[PDB]
Amino acid sequence: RRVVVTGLGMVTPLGRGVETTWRRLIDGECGIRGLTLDDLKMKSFDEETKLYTFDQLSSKVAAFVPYGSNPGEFDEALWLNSKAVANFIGYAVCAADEALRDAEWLPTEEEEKERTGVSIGGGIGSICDIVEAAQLICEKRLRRLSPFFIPKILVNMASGHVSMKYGFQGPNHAAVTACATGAHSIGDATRMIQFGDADVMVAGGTESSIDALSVAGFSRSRALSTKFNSSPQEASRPFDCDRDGFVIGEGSGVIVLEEYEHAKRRGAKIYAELCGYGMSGDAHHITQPPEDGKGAVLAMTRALRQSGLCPNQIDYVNAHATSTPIGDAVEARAIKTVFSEHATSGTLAFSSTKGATGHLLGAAGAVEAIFSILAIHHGVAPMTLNVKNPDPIFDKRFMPLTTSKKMLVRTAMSNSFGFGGTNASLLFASI
Amino acid sequence: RRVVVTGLGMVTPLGRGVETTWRRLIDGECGIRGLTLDDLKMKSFDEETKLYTFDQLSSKVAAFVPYGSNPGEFDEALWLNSKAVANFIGYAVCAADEALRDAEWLPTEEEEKERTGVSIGGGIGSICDIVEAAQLICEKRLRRLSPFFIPKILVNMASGHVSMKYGFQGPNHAAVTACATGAHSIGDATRMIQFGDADVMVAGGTESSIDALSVAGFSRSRALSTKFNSSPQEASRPFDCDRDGFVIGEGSGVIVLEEYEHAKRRGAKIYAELCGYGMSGDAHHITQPPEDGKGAVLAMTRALRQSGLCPNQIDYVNAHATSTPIGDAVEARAIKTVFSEHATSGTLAFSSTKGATGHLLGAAGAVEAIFSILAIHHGVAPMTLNVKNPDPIFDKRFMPLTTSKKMLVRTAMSNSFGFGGTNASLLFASI
Ligand SMILES: [K+]
Ligand SMILES: [K+]
Repeated sequence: RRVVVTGLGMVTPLGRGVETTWRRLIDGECGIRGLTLDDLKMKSFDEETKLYTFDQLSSKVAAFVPYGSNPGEFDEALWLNSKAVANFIGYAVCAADEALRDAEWLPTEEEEKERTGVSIGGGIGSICDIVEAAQLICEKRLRRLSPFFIPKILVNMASGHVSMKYGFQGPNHAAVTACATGAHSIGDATRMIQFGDADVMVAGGTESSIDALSVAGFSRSRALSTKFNSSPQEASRPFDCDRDGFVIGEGSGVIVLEEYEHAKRRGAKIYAELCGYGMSGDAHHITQPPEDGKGAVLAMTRALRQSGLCPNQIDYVNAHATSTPIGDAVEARAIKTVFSEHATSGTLAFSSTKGATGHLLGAAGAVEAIFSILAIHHGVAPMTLNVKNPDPIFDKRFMPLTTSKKMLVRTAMSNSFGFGGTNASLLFASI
Repeated sequence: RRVVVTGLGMVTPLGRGVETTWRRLIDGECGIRGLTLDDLKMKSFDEETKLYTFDQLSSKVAAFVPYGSNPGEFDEALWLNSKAVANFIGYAVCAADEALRDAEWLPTEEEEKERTGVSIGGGIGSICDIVEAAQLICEKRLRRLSPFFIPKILVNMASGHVSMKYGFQGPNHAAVTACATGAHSIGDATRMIQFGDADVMVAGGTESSIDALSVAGFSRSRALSTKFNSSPQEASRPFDCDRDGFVIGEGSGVIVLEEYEHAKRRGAKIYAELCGYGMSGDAHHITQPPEDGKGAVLAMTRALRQSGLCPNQIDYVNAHATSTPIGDAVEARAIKTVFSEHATSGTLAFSSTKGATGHLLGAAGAVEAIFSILAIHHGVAPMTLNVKNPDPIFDKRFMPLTTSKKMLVRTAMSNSFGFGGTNASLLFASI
């Protein structure tokens, strides 16, 4: 059975909603800004502690979702109106609602509901809530501990809330694979529709981990940018010689997947087909990828094999490149190994959009799958921001896009690599 | 493509190793004991705060993995080595090593290593590590934050560590669905092998969340047992009239899934075939299942449909029953609905093993899948512990096993339900 995409939904640092997010992306906007004390998410702590904590953060930049009741903004009064709903859950529900309405899939009949599943995973969940609760132990004020604490920190709850809201009784699933979470969640959902576990799946990823401990943690791992704290708009620069770590972002990406015949029967407009779901493991290091990028090569190759397409048949690649010294170079190297001539000649189009959205972690793979689907749908490939001095590996021919260019895009591949060497590559095609 | 099990590995409150755990389980033993200050995992806190916290805990019972260098014990020196290894990671690696050696699968060939994947998820991760980091904020000592903090809290690292340990470059995945995590991780691995993503998968679940905040959190949610703090071994009593919540347990379950032909060609030992992976969502409440147990019914019915078997062909059912008033009753009604005459005849054998192991959360689904496989392999169905007064729903005929029954077990079903209404049902059969 074939699987197509009939609905898109998302909330990102470029805005709430696919239309607004895509328009701003293409036009070259950036959602990164400088951190403030409010961004620590430490409302339960005194100012002295906030000030101290802020100063301990090496990375002071991030990509935030715009809150508000205005158009293009995420309304917390609408999506975060429950004690059991953490931010990552609200982002997921917000995005899923847009996607479902886009696909016009809000069934009332039990049979349709029973054949609809959910697979939206979260990468970390809600460290903020855990820190607040932990503070209760340090200060001996456990009486404040809420019964909704456990429910709101479980990374699988984003999927639970979406199914409960729409009555979806099909597979209630969640894949958690660090920075690849969004990809595997969509991939697993696709495997489920293929096998027959469901006819419709609402899948994607969500992440809301911009806070004191999250920033301190990733900084301690030396994975975040710190060189451009005074110039945030220049912090995320995938493939650029001056990159020094990724910029933490937040948001969610959700798509509606469904069996091909099912979509045609009801006359739904189809964005594209999901033809490849390549998975692999680096089996190398907990945080660093192999110099040869074998894992990345495997993921992309497996996705190709599954689609029955040759390397030269791929028009666009949305690179994972998070603006990391080693990471970005390894992927560029893997792209050369996989597409060889097709890439070295300049025929292949590829870019990273994290320069604009930042690294959405658990949601990165979902949002980027949406961008890949949209490139095919609109025949426009997004630019890579801040590539002032291309990495030595690139040249006059093999070079990432630095401007959003019009072009026919019948096939698009999106890569996602997370900590622990977990790799996934999603391949989409027009149908 | 058929999928069989060729390797079993586990670390539980009943002992380290399948041999020990199974033996004690069948002999009607229990791994639950009373909580102490040391179990809070609050090494970085003073006595006064430990006492305060302990005093606030309504539930003072839990099931711990036995540590030691003697047979049947978990040697932390062999598994809890690096500073990047949290308990849930160590348990997973330990269990995986036993599962792989049992299946005699430690390939040196790149092809076989590339065709071997890992899918072991964690349900919560390492709360105690976050609590410790949080304390650094309250005490303004963030310079002591470990550079391995992030790698230690990522619930997907278990599959990452296992993969790099054996060089497995197949799909590096993890399914996180609360109490059903172990079941979905195994089911997703099965789908991957069926589709051709890999020929071998090391799948299961792991959990080690016995600490201050985990216990305080679950207690506040009113999900844990509290009336038997003075009689730990009596605290977990699935299907019993005096049940009052589950008992937090820790451990890991890992099995080796293999494509049928691949297993036969290498002359590998085969325990059974995984014939059904039924998934569903209650789409009801965040923590409570529907009175009619429709979700449970759908999950079991789906695994059945997938296997091509009818209810009367099922010999053993390992219920999820965590010793909860509403939960246990709901699943009991669901079982009766699904198997009707096969249940009311008294021939169908069913039981819950959580009275002995406690609720292993993320690992529950995997450990219990192993018990189901072992029931088929050994021809012995595990008893339900502490059923002094059977729930009113039961009678002379329709009654869970209260003694280990020697019987032919050709087929076995294992149910796993988690918060968010996420349901999974795994069906195994001799081959
Ligand atoms: K990507
Ligand atoms: K079970």
